Amino acid sequence: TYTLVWKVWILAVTLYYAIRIPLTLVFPSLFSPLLPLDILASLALIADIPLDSRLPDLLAALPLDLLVFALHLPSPLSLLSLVRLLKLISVQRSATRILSYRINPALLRLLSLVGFILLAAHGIACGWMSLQPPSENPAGTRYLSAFYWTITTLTTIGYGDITPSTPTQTVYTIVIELLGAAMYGLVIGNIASLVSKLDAAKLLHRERVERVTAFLSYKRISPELQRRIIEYFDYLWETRRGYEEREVLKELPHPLRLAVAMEIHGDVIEKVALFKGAGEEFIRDIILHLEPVIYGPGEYIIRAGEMGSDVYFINRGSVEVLSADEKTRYAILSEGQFFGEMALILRAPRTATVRARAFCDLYRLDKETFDRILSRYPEIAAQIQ
Amino acid sequence: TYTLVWKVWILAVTLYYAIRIPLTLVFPSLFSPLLPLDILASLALIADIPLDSRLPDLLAALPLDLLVFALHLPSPLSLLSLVRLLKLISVQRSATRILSYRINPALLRLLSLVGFILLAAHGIACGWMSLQPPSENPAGTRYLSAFYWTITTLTTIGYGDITPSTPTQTVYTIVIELLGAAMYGLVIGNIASLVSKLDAAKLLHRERVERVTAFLSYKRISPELQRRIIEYFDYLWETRRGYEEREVLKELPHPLRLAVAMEIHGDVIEKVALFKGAGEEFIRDIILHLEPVIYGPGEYIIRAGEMGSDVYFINRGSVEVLSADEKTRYAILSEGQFFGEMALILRAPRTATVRARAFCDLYRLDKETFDRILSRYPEIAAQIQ
Amino acid sequence: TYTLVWKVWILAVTLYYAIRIPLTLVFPSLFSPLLPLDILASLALIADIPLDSRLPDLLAALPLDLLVFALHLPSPLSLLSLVRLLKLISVQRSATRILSYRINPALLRLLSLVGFILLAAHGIACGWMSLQPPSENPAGTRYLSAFYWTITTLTTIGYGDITPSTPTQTVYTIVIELLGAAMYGLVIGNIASLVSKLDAAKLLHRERVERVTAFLSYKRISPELQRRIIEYFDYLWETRRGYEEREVLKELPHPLRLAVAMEIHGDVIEKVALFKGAGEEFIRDIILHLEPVIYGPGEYIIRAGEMGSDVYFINRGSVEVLSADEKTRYAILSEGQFFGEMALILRAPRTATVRARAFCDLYRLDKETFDRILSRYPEIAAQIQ
Amino acid sequence: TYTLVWKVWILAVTLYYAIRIPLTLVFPSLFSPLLPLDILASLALIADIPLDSRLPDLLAALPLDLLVFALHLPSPLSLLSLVRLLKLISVQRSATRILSYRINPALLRLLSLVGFILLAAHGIACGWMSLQPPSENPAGTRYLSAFYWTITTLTTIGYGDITPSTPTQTVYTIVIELLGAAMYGLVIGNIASLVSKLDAAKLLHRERVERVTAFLSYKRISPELQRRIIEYFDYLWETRRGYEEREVLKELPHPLRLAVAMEIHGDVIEKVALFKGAGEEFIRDIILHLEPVIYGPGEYIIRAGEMGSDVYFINRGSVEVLSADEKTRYAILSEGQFFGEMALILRAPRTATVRARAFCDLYRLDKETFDRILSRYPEIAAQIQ
Repeated sequence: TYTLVWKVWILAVTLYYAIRIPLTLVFPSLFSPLLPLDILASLALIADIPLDSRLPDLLAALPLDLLVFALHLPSPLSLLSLVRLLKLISVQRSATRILSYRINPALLRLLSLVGFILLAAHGIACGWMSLQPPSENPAGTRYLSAFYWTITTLTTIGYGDITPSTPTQTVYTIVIELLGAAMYGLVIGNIASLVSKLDAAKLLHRERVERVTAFLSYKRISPELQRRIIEYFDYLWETRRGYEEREVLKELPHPLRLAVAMEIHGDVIEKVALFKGAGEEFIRDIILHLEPVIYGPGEYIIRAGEMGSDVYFINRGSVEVLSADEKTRYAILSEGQFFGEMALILRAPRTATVRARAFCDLYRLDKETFDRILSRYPEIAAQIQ
Repeated sequence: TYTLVWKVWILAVTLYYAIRIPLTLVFPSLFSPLLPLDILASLALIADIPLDSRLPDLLAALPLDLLVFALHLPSPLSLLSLVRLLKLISVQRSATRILSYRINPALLRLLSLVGFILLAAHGIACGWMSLQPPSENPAGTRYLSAFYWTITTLTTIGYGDITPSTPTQTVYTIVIELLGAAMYGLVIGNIASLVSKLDAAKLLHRERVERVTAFLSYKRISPELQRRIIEYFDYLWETRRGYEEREVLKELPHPLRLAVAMEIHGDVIEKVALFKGAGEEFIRDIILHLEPVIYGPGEYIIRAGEMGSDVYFINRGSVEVLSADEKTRYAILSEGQFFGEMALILRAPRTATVRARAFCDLYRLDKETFDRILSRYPEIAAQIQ
Repeated sequence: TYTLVWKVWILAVTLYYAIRIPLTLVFPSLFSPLLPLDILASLALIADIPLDSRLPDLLAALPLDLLVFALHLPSPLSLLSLVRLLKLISVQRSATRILSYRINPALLRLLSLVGFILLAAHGIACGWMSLQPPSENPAGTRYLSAFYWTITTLTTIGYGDITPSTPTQTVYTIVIELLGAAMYGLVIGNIASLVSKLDAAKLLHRERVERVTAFLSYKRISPELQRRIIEYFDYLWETRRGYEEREVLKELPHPLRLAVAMEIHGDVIEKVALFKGAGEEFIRDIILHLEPVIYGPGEYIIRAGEMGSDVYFINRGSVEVLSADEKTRYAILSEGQFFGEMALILRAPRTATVRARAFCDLYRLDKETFDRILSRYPEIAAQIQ
Repeated sequence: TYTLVWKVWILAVTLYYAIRIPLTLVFPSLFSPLLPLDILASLALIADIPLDSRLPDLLAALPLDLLVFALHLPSPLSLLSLVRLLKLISVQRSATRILSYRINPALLRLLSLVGFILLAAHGIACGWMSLQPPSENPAGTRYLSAFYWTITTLTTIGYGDITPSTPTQTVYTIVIELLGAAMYGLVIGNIASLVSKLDAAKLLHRERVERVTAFLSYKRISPELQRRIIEYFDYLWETRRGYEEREVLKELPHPLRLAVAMEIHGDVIEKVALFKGAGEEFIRDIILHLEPVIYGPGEYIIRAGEMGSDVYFINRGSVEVLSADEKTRYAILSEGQFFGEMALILRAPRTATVRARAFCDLYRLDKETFDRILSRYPEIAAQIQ
């Protein structure tokens, strides 16, 4: 955190140079009661790289001012003292990586781009004020006029209240018209890309659901089941934000996928009265094999007397347990609990009727994987007997 | 439907405030013969949330006007009485969800965005009329001039007939030039996204078919078969709008996929003289196993004397039945009917020649799935004997 | 082809109305020596639909002019005689389908959109000329001025040389500023979509290859093999335009896929001295089982003395045949010919060394499919013995 | 490299014509002390095609000037001497292919498009200067004014300081307004496509990882494992730039995939004390079967006493070797080395505990492939005994 404070100090240093250097090139009446901050900030820029694509620090290192002021270089040649301002590309690419995951990275790119567009419109406005006719005017009313002019130019508005006069003004205006049109086109392109990728789980997710509403409106379905389907999609949004568990953690390797599934279902694979005291690898295998299913409120998951193969573990929702006639209530289950256990070791029919109560988010276990990783574990085969 | 009328009442209330508040900030000669609608609408905004991301109703609740009018707050400080207008973000996000599936959701987003762009251009025009030089002018000719100015600014047109005069006008014009350029760029980006996703089944579908026309034009094929292929693609558009049945209902879970297939093929799985009186689960299994195939008009589906494995159920088109010499016509089948039934229980060759008549949309049944879910059903094994 | 001439006649009729109706609404001095073409074109529009989403022909049918001219309807009410011009939407959707595959359909959409944008800018310019102050001016210099104005407006340029004067001009200018901004945004969105999907096999294909050049540049590979790989990608472009045979004809049904593969490899499955005299279905099965492989110039496909399983059929390139010591040349094969035939019936090792000569595009046959569809064909088992 | 110098000479020749021909059409006072470069450059254009979609060289070949100057052709008919400038399309499509892989091809398309947009804005400006009123003005102040005008037009800015005057100027301005709007829309579309495809491995890769951060932020995971996962994604970026080895070289054919894998893992498949002296084909088979796995720093790959099946070859990272009690350190392995060798020939349990040390990038070998291609190699079965 002392290099985070160092990055903050370096950003303040390069900001100071970005605000000062074009202001003392236009106004050479400055820089004289402000050289000490030039010395301190230059030492900061030359001492940052030991505490950290290479020529920005080297070009920022050399004293490109003080030469203008001791040798009185003319107007088109003094301007190379802005070479220190190439360092801002390096500080940009560093600040775009030092804090790239506390917040969204696209909002980071948009704020860095808006910063660069204002800070280059500043330099272009500074160039315009440099090649202006000399006249008495407050350097504020000449910042407001230069900035007003270069926004009239950058925003493709065009009042025409201030126009080029000399040919070398007309050439400077032509060239900054091309760069202004390029930069403003870049601004429109980056904003349309930043707002194109601004909603991802809710956009694609919505599209998916939508792809199913204009269809279920195509089949002319009754509105009760269609609203129930829509409330299903509302549930899976308002629980996992549209994302599928097995397609988020399919872009991971096997050890990392194992660690993520154990961390996600840690006190879940422990919710059970069944996997406690089991082996560590066994738990991983189980997780590497947990399958989620979702029952809406009131759905029949299991009817007592069916064939039945697989065991069910409740994770999030509730459920109720009914007898074979679905008249006598055995119990009512909730998250963390489990049913279908009398189907794995035995080819018996269902012993209780299982109606959903709310949306469930419940895990199921297939028979082949369970009896494969149960034959080799004796202690859970006794935990289940 | 009394909360749909409540949402309509709340939208009318927030619209009234959105039209009134900036009109009484600019013209303080109003609000005096119109306070009663302020009281009624404020009670509506403070009583809506009990009949329903939280600070909009709280900021809308407090009397931010009446303070301007009793204490005569100055021009840059009275303007905080527009804080009630942050409620419109909440009403926007509520009205974008209460009626999101009667119509397309993208047309909904486009209408909400156009509404927000006009209603913010209204506020910016109101700000311009606020910081204008005071002069005698009808408040209509000052709405037409303020709205004409702020559309000249928002539409990057730029006549230059009305320009800033004071420096604080030039700063206000600069800042609303940046916001106008941002909002107009946002308008172009959202319109290009709304018309990019405006045609989906006909765009992607067309592309797919196209990907096959520039290819079949690449192989230099005769036009008769290529037109027949194109009329095939015309048929599958003009029947199911390009969508594949099994990739629309593959984004559903198993119980929902079962319910949708039973609802789609309900009086289809009943069209048969074969699945009536069958089991409920059996029907589901059958559906969970129905496979669609499409024969164009005149195609040979079955020639009598072939080997033959699988049974065919007609769903939509017609077909004709010919004898083994394809000389003596047995019958002619239509939708709902079926052929190939003398191939599942027996390894006999075809008993009739089956020529298509129109485009068919016909269902077929593989042998392994059929004999697997037929061995365990005795009554359909007698229905088929 | 007499309905193609009818569509051409109808397009000429609706074009004539689209050029005439707004020209006689602005200039009522016309229409009097030109009623006969109105009668003929109206009969054409009312007789087209018998030789062919329904209300365009009905609204085009009724005499909405002649009422303006006999009853002298005022300026805001006469304008409903433009209702005939809604027919152009129907003619657009008909002409966008009658010739949708002689040329690309996207170039068709772009030309129809540019046509609609000019033809609506014509109507808006006509509206501007309608609500102009009456003054003496040639109707050409008033078309050039109205069209110049409405392009200055539609192209977000904004000279400001002609501006609204009356309030009802300012409202008309405001409303056509909103529509002009909407239409010009639509133009930018459709052009960016038309040029986004303009290159498909060469864009995606290039990307695929590229995804392999920045990688093979990542592994720091020697340039000879990388250039050979790139010339491989150049070959598969400059032969089949990037498209994979089995992913173009995987979006087809089985009978259509069989017909396309037989048509593609017709005198290919006949190139052989092996499938001639074979069964018709057998040929289809063979095709339904032909597998393409591509050997670059000089590659070793088979070395004599290897194990060898599968037979190879040359389709496009050349190859050479060497002895087991790769010293004595047996022969040299070309397209249409075949090797590896002494590996299917027998588990013998290679009998000749097969070096590629150019890029090959050669077909191979696996052993299980070949011996499965060879056991049931006796005549080819003798053709191969 | 003498045809690379020939392409450079031809580009210089066609550039000279592209700068000269519209300059001598506007100013006919030129061309007289500059005919020799016309003769030399015309000979270069007519002699290029022997040292190299056909009509550009033929249209460039004929003397379309000298006719203007000997017969004094009038203003709308002399202009066909610009027909030589169609050759630039051929030189464009040639220069877009002669150096398409030293640098990115998209940067090439962007530079060619910017070149074509400036070089056509030059011709349109030349047309404007052609149809101007004749007046005394330096041909520089008339290039700055014509170029300033045609950028005011091309950039949708619109000062309105110079406007059409005659009707044939208004028609020329209208037509170049349509082309300017089309070209500027094309510029915005190509820039948004060039910056849309500008980041591919880092964009898609980032998205993939992101698709896993907003999810692992969804499961509310502890930050230590999530940061470790993120540093995993940082490692696989900062090693292979996001690309998967087996999906880069899956778009290759089998001989090319074999050559690339042997070139990538050449002194890798030789790093081993195991595949040296093995067969050439065997090595290829091994490579055609090498599988990469990645262990983070500190992960347990193998615990001594586990079952164990497969052998591991270290490629990049480090690892350490521990005894069965994980108390006594056997050794510590690094890249190029290998473990798990006492699991292939034997069904013994692990003999040493293998903890990762850094991120590994290590290769593993499954048992079935290894014992399949080991049964048929006797010498490596002795190298491993």
